[PDB]
Amino acid sequence: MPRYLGLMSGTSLDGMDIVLIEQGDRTTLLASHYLPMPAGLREDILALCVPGPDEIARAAEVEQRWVALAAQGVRELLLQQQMSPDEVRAIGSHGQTIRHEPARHFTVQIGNPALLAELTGIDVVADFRRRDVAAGGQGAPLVPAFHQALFGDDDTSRAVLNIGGFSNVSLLSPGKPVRGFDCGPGNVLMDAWIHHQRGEHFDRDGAWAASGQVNHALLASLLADEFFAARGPKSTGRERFNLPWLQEHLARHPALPAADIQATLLELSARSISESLLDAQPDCEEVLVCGGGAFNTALMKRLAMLMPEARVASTDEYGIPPAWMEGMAFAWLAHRFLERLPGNCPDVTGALGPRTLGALYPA
Amino acid sequence: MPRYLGLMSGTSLDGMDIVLIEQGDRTTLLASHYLPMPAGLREDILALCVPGPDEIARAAEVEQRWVALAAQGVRELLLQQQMSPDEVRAIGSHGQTIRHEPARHFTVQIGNPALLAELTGIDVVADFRRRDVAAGGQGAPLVPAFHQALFGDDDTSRAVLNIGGFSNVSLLSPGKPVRGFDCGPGNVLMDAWIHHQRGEHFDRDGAWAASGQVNHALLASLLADEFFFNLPWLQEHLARHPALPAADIQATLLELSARSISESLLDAQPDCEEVLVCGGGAFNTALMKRLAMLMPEARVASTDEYGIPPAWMEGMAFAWLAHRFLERLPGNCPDVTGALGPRTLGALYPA
Ligand SMILES: [Cl-]
Ligand SMILES: [Cl-]
Repeated sequence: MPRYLGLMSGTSLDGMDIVLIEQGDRTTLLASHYLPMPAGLREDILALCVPGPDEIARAAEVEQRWVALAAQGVRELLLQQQMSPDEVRAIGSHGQTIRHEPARHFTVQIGNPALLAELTGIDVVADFRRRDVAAGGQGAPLVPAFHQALFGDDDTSRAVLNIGGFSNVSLLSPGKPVRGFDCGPGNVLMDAWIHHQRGEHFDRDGAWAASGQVNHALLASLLADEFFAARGPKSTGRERFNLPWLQEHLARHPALPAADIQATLLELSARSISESLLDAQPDCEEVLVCGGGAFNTALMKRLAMLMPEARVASTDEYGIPPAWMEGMAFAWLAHRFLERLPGNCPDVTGALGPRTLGALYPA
Repeated sequence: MPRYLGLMSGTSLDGMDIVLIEQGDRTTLLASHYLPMPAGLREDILALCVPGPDEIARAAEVEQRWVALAAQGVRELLLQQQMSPDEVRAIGSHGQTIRHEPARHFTVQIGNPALLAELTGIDVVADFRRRDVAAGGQGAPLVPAFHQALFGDDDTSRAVLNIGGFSNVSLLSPGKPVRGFDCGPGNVLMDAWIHHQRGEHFDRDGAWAASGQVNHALLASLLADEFFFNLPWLQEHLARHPALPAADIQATLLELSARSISESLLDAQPDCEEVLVCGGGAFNTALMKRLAMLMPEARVASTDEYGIPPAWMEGMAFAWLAHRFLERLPGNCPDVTGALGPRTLGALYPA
């Protein structure tokens, strides 16, 4: 049964996930491996996420460093697992998104797959989003088909919910097509605030949020954002959720304590998920939570509250650690590419139809 | 007998070349197609070849336009030839280079291969240079292996010379492995000068050059470069000596290219019976005169004489490179590129 590596750096950017799966009758996780990303690499990536000078050269240099790190992680994992590269059929590389502009019909992942193949000695499948975009799609999210393969059940209406930077839900309804969409903010505003305020990369354990007090007025002005009304195919904020967007809202209201702002941001995520989810699937029996936000104890409470009809739990309860779900999916996408099975869900992305996603860079 | 399309921007960025080959026991050219490149697109590509603002967004939009054009040409060619896309195994896409810095270990060719796959319904193999550069190579030139496969001969010592911007040669000597290097400027300076002077893209048939007179003081100053190439570099050399007629500089520029070719080529392959010229410089009658004289003991002619039109050489090589990818055969000559060893070049974007 073939083995794959999945390689990603998400939108949180503290490091690189590497997973090893076996794709037999089902997808089995064999091993996991996390590397820290140097702070400099994280900032240089974030410096490419907004328009700037000399981007071609800058991106090429950044991408060399990102690939070097990935290959390093792959080497460490294989050695530690007593495995040779020849035991791995392919790497599925998510790359690093520096610009996602589906409305301008483009998405940009860097991560020089050719150099990744050179360094690793393993075939690499990368560049998964662009075929979806070329076919009129949003290029995202790409995890629903994997989610469906993992948790596709006729006996239960399930929502698979990834809380990364942004929140995306896969709606698995018995006797129906797979639906899904980015619900909006996950950790990203909470990351942005504690970063601006104190220089921390994220709010660990949602602790600083926990200390604060939700501001019902500010929350109402955030949830007032028209974005939430937008339905159907949607990816990574139809209103780019950022700190300039937040600060604009803050000034209008009275001066609030930072901790309260953090508590409000937490409630915003909880609320926007609940309502974007139940609106599309009121029948939801189970919410399977993955991504970093699955660790946020407070956030996980509020989801359970706001969705009383559904059982809300980490994917750990269904035998898949939440930290590794996205990487496992990119390993799976490498499999789908090699088998010429469709990677996208056209009803999720809004593409014209099913497509083979990715490109093969052979070792 | 698989069939492949080869795609690339043409000479002087005035259009796109598309070729259809059959890869049997040898490479056969079935058909050729040329599409003009809009002036906007040409200038927008050139505006990305130097560092500037908002490149990632600008490059995304330019490559959408470039891929739309390529696909338009593919469609035109296939209908005109009464062929289905299902008859073509793959497109080999050269893409469009906007930045080539092997010194900094990168090379950047745009051309959204997935969009091309989407629009043509044909598998695309692209991004040929990056694996060679990943392996410590220069990522160029990639045609030596093709030239060997095409015009390899046991009896004749050949030089296959491509005169694009720069003049790269493939030295085909019986019994020996293929060699290659850049002989200095091809059309790059001659295009740059008439562009600066008159806003023309190129000097057609080297007519303007042929109206002028060579300047020794300049020619010698130019040939004194330790390489033995751009507009500022030329104007620096111009400013030393006194005012000179534009046609004479253009004449001088033409001779610089001829001499650097003649001298470098004969230096590396003294026993050169035949020089097979291809690319845009092949149609520079004036330059082809001088080359014949400055290499008197060799037969100097375009690849037309040996069965393949000089215009389509490069496109045919990229179709060939799609073949090498799918067969998992090496596409580089690591002795020419400086790569660590043989590598399969490119990446497959399936329809
Ligand atoms: Cl995704
Ligand atoms: Cl080349």
